[PDB]
Amino acid sequence: GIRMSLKSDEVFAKIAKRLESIDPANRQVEHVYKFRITQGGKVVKNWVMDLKNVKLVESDDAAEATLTMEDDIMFAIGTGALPAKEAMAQDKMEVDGQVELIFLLEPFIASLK
Ligand SMILES: CCCCCCCCCCCCCCCC(=O)O
Repeated sequence: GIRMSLKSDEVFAKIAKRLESIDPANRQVEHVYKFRITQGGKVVKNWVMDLKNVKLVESDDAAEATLTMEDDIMFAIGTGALPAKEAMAQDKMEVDGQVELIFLLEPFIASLK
């Protein structure tokens, strides 16, 4: 447990698993998103989910939409307990870039196992 553990790491492992089952013949969301996870206000980890090339990696690259939120918030949204729009209304999540692209991911949350 020497490497910082975050509840949200679990969600990212599930997202990478979900990527394994994409239907190449019927793509639905082809955008690049970045998630900046904070803890105690500081930035602890960055992930880039590239849906154009189909990859999810811990990296600090640029993206079409960037979502910044605390680890607990990412966990809550990713497990389907907190709706994204409510997180935004309560100031628990910040988004830069082409904001509307994030809404395209909502109907896929339920597919995470
Ligand atoms: C609004 C915040 C969403 C955060 C959690 C995202 C979880 C959804 C991840 C789903 C990726 C699967 C996408 C399939 C795309 C496709 O077939 O083209």
